[PDB]
Amino acid sequence: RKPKTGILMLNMGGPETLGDVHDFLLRLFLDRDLMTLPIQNKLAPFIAKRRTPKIQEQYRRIGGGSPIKIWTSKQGEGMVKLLDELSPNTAPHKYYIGFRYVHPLTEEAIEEMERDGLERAIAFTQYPQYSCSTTGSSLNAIYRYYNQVGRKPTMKWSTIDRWPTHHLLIQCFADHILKELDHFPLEKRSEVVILFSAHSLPMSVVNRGDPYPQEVSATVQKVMERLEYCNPYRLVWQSKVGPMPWLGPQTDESIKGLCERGRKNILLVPIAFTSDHIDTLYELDIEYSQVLAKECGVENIRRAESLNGNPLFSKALADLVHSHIQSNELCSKQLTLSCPLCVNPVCRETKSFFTSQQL
Amino acid sequence: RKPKTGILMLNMGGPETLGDVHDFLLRLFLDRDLMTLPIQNKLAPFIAKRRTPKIQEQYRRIGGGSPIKIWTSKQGEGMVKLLDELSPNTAPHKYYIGFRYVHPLTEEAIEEMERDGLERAIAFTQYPQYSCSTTGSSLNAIYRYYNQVGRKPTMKWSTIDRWPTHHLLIQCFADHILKELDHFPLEKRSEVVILFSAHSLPMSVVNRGDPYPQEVSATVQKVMERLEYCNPYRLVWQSKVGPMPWLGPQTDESIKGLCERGRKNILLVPIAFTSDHIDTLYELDIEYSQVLAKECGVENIRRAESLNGNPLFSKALADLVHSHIQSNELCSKQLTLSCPLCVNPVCRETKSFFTSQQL
Ligand SMILES: C=CC1=C(C)c2cc3[nH]c(cc4nc(cc5[nH]c(cc1n2)c(C)c5C=C)C(C)=C4CCC(=O)O)c(CCC(=O)O)c3C
Ligand SMILES: C[C@H](CCC(=O)O)[C@H]1CC[C@H]2[C@@H]3[C@H](O)C[C@@H]4C[C@H](O)CC[C@]4(C)[C@H]3C[C@H](O)[C@]12C
Ligand SMILES: C[C@H](CCC(=O)O)[C@H]1CC[C@H]2[C@@H]3[C@H](O)C[C@@H]4C[C@H](O)CC[C@]4(C)[C@H]3C[C@H](O)[C@]12C
Ligand SMILES: C[C@H](CCC(=O)O)[C@H]1CC[C@H]2[C@@H]3[C@H](O)C[C@@H]4C[C@H](O)CC[C@]4(C)[C@H]3C[C@H](O)[C@]12C
Ligand code: FES
Ligand code: FES
Repeated sequence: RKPKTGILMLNMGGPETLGDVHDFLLRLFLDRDLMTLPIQNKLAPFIAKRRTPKIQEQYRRIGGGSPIKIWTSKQGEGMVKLLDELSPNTAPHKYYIGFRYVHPLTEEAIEEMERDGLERAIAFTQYPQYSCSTTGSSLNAIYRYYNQVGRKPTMKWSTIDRWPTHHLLIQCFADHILKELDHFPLEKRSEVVILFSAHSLPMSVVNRGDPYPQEVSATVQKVMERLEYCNPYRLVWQSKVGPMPWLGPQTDESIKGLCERGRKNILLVPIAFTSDHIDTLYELDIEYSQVLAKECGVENIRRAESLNGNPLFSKALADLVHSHIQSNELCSKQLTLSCPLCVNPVCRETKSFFTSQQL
Repeated sequence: RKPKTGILMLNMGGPETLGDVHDFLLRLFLDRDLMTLPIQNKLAPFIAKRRTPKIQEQYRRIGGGSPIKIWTSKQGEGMVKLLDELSPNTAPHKYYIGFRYVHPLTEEAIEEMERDGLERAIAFTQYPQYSCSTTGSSLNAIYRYYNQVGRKPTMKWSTIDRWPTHHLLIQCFADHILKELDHFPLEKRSEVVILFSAHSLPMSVVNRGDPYPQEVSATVQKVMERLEYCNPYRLVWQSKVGPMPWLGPQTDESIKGLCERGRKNILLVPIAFTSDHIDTLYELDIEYSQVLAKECGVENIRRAESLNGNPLFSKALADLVHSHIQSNELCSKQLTLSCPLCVNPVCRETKSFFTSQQL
């Protein structure tokens, strides 16, 4: 039976093989929204050519590529299974992957959705916490696709642009934290200090009103409440690159710091993303828990499992979508407010594309 | 009946009159908890004599000095009435005011509590969101005192060192917001944008590990939940001074930004303090809502009323203590963890002072 309701799962994406590395850097650097380069159409391809080795090396050290497609899919399948059962008048459901910077590209997936002749399309970001650099960008990609192509959308669109405190999302996190706690030696369970590590931002983006830091902060608190404050915590930020100021403290600096001060049992909890990817498999597990931790005198260091294939995250996804359909919401109230200091003419356009949709 | 339990309400303070402005600044600049100035004992007396006229002129602009004590007092009487009826086991309850930089000073308050022969002393911060510049500084004073004085405490000690999301505190902010939304023209209510405005911290404090941003953000979220996201929002930060980098967006920049983008209806909600003080009556109500937004084209800017005399906030305060007392805790789990990049030797000592009280 032909697909009625499409769910576009948005994520930035990662290179699947080492061969996909160059074209991933290229799209990243060609993007005027993300970075502003002099002679951008000449520099981007050369900067990418030069950075490819450094980055292949990173995927090399985790086994040759990203797994976000495998997990994103596995999540998709469970979601659809559930929804067709939760919501028959909107069945059958299909999921589509819209990676921002690798195949299948956002623009490629939208192309398929229209082709399948769906009635309703739901843009569903896989970042629980909104940032203009992530979700903002995927949403812009959609507006741009229909502007680019110069035709109207043949489906009734909407978005779940954020959901940083979803009750089941909160649960999956708590369960993974708890069960990982049970893996620390009993004589240190109480001593365990928790570091919620989220992808950092450049200060210039923060200072502009990006809604991310407040939302990631919102999530941490909700999880800690469910844990009944069983251990102390901190929210720290990973992934700074280059000399400019970014939001702190730095996940690494914070690891070293605590070690120097005798807090040698650190559990790392990846709160800003739902699946494994480079930020956990290389940055946290290798460059931090392996080396760093070795040269700082660490005792135990562990990393709560990413949600990945946990069936409860499946439920979370179906629940969100289901409720979103039950509410007739077109986008969060939050999306209707662009960052107070936003330059970038397109943000308004996108916000209008979503609030203006038919029905 | 002599007092049994003593409730030390901690807060930074503000000059009660134009004449108190000098000593207030002199005491801020002498704090090794906040300012590392060369030859500090000589610099601060100068840097005060110098800044004093600027600061006086501000208080003038708001009637003549700080309302902090008037509100702290009242809030305190209400809390005690209720406590005596909620927890009669703790016998008569007395409230003491410990301001950090004006009389009655924490030091003075501790003397008075001592020579009252209380059985129990509670260090209650009047800052729901913990920062090492606010609550920490108050707590360091409690320790520093009993250490300098050579004696040891003659009464059981403990702290409610934080409470960013206490449900009655949430009810109060939401209640004032709703009330303030009824003062906008009907036709503009849904178009009202909310800015929660918290006193900012310098980036170096944020980057060092400070709890504040994550907690403030927690509060914002709970408050917006209760309001069921009726209007869009951002969390923004006020009161930057000097040339160094601070956590933004600056609140002023945000007002002016929203305004330039045609979001010309704004409701300021001070979310990190529980009374009027200089930051609201001058900064927000006068430099921002009067001078600034007038020359920017603003249609309506209001400010949610500070918690002040709200009887329900009194209940909140009593509610926090009754629970603190019944649960027997000495402090939060969060206090038992210092900033990962903390460089201040007293933070260890102060934590110990609380984690290790008898009973
Ligand atoms: C390290 C982090 C912080 C530093 C270094 C800090 C420094 C200051 N705080 C001041 C005043 C103040 N700070 C105040 C509440 C806070 N202050 C806070 C965080 C900081 N405040 C937080 C968090 C607050 C509560 C939310 C208030 C209410 C005043 C009143 C100052 C005045 O003019 O009376 C002044 C006056 C300086 C001047 O010359 O104008 C300085 C320098
Ligand atoms: C670090 C990297 C150069 C890689 C290398 O020399 O190995 C450069 C090239 C493009 C840069 C990015 C772009 O300048 C855009 C961003 C602008 C912000 O103010 C800094 C971070 C920001 C996200 C940059 C981070 C980093 O410096 C990048 C990624
Ligand atoms: C891959 C490259 C690092 C190159 C280097 O270390 O030399 C980095 C530098 C800035 C990065 C970007 C910034 O972190 C901003 C975005 C943050 C998201 O978590 C991923 C996509 C996101 C768009 C990043 C893509 C990619 O990881 C970039 C472009
Ligand atoms: C600008 C003013 C001095 C002006 C004068 O001498 O007349 C100075 C005096 C003490 C300063 C503070 C001290 O330098 C200590 C802090 C150091 C941080 O890097 C910035 C905030 C910080 C809290 C400063 C803010 C601001 O620059 C202050 C308030
Ligand atoms: S940059 Fe955030 S809305 Fe445009
Ligand atoms: S500065 Fe935060 S604990 Fe010392």
